[PDB]
Amino acid sequence: VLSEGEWQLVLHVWAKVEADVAGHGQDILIRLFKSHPETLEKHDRFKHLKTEAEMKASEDLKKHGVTVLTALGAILKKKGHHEAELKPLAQSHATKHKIPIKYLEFISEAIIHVLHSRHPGDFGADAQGAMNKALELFRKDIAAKYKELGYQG
Ligand code: HEM
Repeated sequence: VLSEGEWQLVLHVWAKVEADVAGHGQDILIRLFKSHPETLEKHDRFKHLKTEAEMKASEDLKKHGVTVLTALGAILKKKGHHEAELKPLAQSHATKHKIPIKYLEFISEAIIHVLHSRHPGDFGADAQGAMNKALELFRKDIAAKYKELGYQG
């Protein structure tokens, strides 16, 4: 459980993300694919993009980034009351895409990295700790939903 103050820090930095969702999404996906090349293999339409510039020029990848961050933002804004938002995400990611919790850790790292890179003045230690807790809660709850669906990833 996050404190009200922790949620406020999470949502404060998220408002900064929302000033350019597309750009944040590109940086996050690119960081993810570069830091953990195995994750790129899950995306048939992307794993052929060979360089960072190619990734940045891909409208498909940019649109996907906005899809991912929009879903995450919707979850974060519920401040933990996110069953209705999390369930469909668990369903597709457990049963169709097959994304282990370890990969969710990978993208969480990429999110923290990009948020710090772009907003250091609004993403100090306390804000990072709050965001870390929010993403930890997200991963914990989605892991339980994964198991309900029979997926042990
Ligand atoms: C913050 C964590 C994440 C959020 C909020 C998220 C959200 C989404 C959304 C909204 C979609 C489109 C609808 C759907 O299929 O559910 C999607 C599709 C997809 N995702 Fe995620 N995702 C996350 C983490 C990951 C990770 C780490 C990977 C592994 C590289 C991944 C692999 C995929 C794949 C392979 C598709 C299919 C779309 C297509 O076939 O073009 N996701 N995700």
